[PDB]
Amino acid sequence: STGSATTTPIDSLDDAYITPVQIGTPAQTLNLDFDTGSSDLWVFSSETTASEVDGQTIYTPSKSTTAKLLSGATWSISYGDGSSSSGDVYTDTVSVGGLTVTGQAVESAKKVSSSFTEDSTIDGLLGLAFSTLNTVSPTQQKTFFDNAKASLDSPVFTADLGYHAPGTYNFGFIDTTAYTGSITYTAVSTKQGFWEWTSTGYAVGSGTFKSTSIDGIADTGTTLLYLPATVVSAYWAQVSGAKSSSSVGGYVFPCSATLPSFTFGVGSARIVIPGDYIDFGPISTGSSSCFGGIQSSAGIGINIFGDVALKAAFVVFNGATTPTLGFASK
Repeated sequence: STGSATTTPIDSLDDAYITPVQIGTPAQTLNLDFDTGSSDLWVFSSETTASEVDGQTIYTPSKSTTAKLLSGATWSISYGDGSSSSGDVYTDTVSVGGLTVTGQAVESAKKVSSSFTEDSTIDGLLGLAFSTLNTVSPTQQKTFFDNAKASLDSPVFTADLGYHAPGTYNFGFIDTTAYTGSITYTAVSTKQGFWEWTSTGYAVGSGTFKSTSIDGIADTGTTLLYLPATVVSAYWAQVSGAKSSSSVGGYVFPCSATLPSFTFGVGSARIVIPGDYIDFGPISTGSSSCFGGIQSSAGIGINIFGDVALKAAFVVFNGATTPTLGFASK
């Protein structure tokens, strides 16, 4: 089997992407944030505290003839950005782009933190990291991809995120028309439960490539690109007027600037992030200070190849017995 679904930016900055997902019988379609940095599939629901729902579409398990309460199971997740959610668990039929999994754990939110309430466009998350990170207790549950894997034509999914445009998540096949050149594969460590790999270096604009190992994770659920302070300082030093602002929370730059590209290495291959992709717009409405899309990881503990980086590539998440990541230009 295969599946293919369009993913759409939630706003004009590509802050996140939503993909329609069919849950239950008859189908309830919710727009979920596909997240290669976590491993829970959770949804706003008829159980979510009413004051914490503000425009999201909810899953109502009582209206699904295939929903079953997973007795005794609870979940609670805290994400790297300080947001969180928790609740109980149903199993139900979940379909993405024509690919159907029966008995998928659907984690129903009883509580969500403010940033989720404030994002009316995101009805939940669909985790695509390794199932070892799933938070369901006392019996950890499998991700949608893990459940679908055996049925797929090939045990892979691909992320083709658009710049200010829709893109595609495919399951079970590699669309050879969706990228240019060849796909370069690189080793993955699953020891932390993430799609963790090592970039071979970077360049700023037309500058020379610096060969240096940069360990980080491919995280579709993170908006920006978070890299070591040395790398980030070298990037922003090429933008007149750019500075790190403690009050704003990162590097900012004059909105009148033209940003240089940023290149990252994948083995001997190179992925070029155009400068435009690094512009996240005014820090507040009407400001001439703009927020940068490349930021320091120094306070995180891990480097994060978020959407800024991933949207410049066609990315293969290869879930073979020894997982690997593939990157192609497009």
